[PDB]
Amino acid sequence: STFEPATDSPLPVPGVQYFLQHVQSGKYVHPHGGSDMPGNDTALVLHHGFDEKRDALRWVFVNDAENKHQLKHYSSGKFVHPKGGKVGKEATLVVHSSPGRPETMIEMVQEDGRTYLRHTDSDYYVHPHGGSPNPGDNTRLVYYSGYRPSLAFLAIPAETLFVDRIEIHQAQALESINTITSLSDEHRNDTDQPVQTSISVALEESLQDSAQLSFERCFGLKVGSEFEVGLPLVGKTKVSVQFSGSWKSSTIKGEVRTSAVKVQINEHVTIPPGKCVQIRIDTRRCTKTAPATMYLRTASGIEVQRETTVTSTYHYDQEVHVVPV
Ligand SMILES: CC(=O)N[C@@H]1[C@@H](O)[C@@H](O)[C@@H](CO)O[C@@H]1O
Ligand SMILES: CC(=O)N[C@@H]1[C@@H](O)[C@@H](O)[C@@H](CO)O[C@@H]1O
Ligand SMILES: CC(=O)N[C@@H]1[C@@H](O)[C@@H](O)[C@@H](CO)O[C@@H]1O
Ligand SMILES: [Cl-]
Repeated sequence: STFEPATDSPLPVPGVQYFLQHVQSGKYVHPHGGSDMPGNDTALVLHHGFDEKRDALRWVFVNDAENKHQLKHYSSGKFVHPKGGKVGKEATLVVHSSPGRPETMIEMVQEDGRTYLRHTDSDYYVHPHGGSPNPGDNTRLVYYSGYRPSLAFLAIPAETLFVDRIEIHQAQALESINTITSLSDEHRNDTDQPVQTSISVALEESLQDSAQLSFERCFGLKVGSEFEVGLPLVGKTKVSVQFSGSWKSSTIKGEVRTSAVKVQINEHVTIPPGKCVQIRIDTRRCTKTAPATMYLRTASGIEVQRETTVTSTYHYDQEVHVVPV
């Protein structure tokens, strides 16, 4: 299915760079005038303009002991304040070189399946001035009571992270074992002497290993085209998995490069006269689900975290028997 920004918008991770997009208009959040160093009391506006290389369009959510629920302009380090210093009806959002306070708190929230910018501990949300679902370029953003779907924002990741590790939460780590039983053709010796007979089985489709990372909305982070992580696909022993997807994916597919079992079976069986045999392959499959924490690093080595669900199918043991028919 196609990425649907209204149902799939991720909640931003604090300390990571984001672009902010007004979903209904597709316009981005800019400082008015587009400077990398906006002046104090410069309004936040919506503008169709977009360039991934423009640091002036990057925003960072902050939530720490010194800055509780605040929003920072990346290129300037200025915070997003209500003009005049307290949230109220039609208070313009501005950048200002001063720390946030309780009466300036701003965060992205999920309400009825969409993400909005909200003044924490209030019913004031971020609206375009005039309330249009399709505001004109340079329309200022304001605080106003209540929300409606046309006010939704999408936080688009604006930097590339490294996936350092994924740690499974074993308290909810569930393994189901299933035997996959595969039979060759019947081979009969219709001669009057014992015959050594070549019997082959192809199991590629049956014994496909896989792993997936799943998210309720979407991964929401950029980590490059592929990344490798060790995952405990059966018991505690880590297996190398290569994942590839996009920040927009709700399921990131992983490849297991090293198979633990055989997918081509070639047996040489002595069949007595008049007798018929088959090769029987029994392959143990571990289907595993576990909540997990992804640990990612910024280029400067700041650690952030993302919850996921790890699902995997792994064929880990195999037996081959000659069975009579
Ligand atoms: C070319 C250029 O930087 N133009 C910018 C535009 O992209 C947008 O940021 C706007 C916000 O008020 O300020 C300027 O017009
Ligand atoms: C000291 C003080 O409260 N200053 C605030 C500043 O932090 C910011 O909120 C600004 C927005 O217009 O309003 C005032 O100047
Ligand atoms: C009825 C209506 O759409 N009213 C809107 C209001 O909800 C809010 O968006 C405001 C922001 O300036 O613009 C208009 O007044
Ligand atoms: Cl609406």
